[PDB]
Amino acid sequence: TAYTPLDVAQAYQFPEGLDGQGQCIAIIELGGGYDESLAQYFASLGVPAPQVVSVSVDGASNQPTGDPSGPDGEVELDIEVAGALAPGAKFAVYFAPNTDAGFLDAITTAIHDPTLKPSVVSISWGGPEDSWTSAAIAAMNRAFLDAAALGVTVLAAAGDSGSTDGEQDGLYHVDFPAASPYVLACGGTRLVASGGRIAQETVWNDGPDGGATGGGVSRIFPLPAWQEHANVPPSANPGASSGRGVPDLAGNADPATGYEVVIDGEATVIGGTSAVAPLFAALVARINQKLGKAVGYLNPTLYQLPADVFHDITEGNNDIANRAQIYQAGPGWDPCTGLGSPIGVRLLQALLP
Ligand SMILES: [Ca+2]
Repeated sequence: TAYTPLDVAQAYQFPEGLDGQGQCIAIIELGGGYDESLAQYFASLGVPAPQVVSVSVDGASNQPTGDPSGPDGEVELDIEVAGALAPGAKFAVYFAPNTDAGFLDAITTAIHDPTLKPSVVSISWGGPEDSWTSAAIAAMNRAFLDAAALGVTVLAAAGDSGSTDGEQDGLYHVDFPAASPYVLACGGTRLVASGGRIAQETVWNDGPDGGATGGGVSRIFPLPAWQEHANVPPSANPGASSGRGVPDLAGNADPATGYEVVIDGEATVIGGTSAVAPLFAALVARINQKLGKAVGYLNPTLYQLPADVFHDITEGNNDIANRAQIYQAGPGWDPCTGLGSPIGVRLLQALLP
């Protein structure tokens, strides 16, 4: 199976009549490029190609490498998914070197950008939280904090290597920046839909060889107040305390039921949690447009909303390391899919004045 991004937005009942006009979505990139074949693809979808402007950071810039398996794959997937679904939005793509500094610097640049003022920041890059310097973590978090104060929604993909996050030391790890309490962490599912109805939605897990959604409990960031009613367990690692549970929301990421994109001029099908942050970023822009105001930092509200605002995933696990089924999805918040997939019209309604 394959879907267009529009197929997936209908399953998730995105609000109609809204295309993100008046909103600017920042997308962070740590490599590659795109070619402005993007218009071609949006044409093929029957939607207008939005305005896309690239921004140089720390000397880096829009430079496609030709390899659909390199960063170009991340960049164009990111732009195609949010752009297809928020085509009235303006797209600001910040290119920075793939490092500690560049990543921080691209995020700080976007958030504070006085020309383009994105109201949403989508991120599809990261690494095990335990892999980041102390200083990069703190800096990254204060950047997110600054985003919340400016009414900017920051969304991050939770990872494509299951509960172990590609670390082969035998322990469970969560990815950063999705582990930041100030980020909307986006995990992944396997979606079977049609007629705009969800027939089946389960944890994305294609074992060691095909990826799984990241998800779990942070051993660096404390359980936030607003997560206290979400039955987050302690980290499964020995001795581990209470910590921020990852993720908050989840959506179609299984490449087996993936997104029809064009990458480096080739038609192909792709998944990963990489696509879910751009997906919900478009959701949030349509909502800001309807409301006339940026919703900014959403995690405290989301965990206070009625549960029926979300489609709950309750089956499956994100373990690709062993047979212990860590972690398992369940009724309500769980460490594979968080609150579940958002029901667009219901999320907008809950937030209307
Ligand atoms: Ca659940």
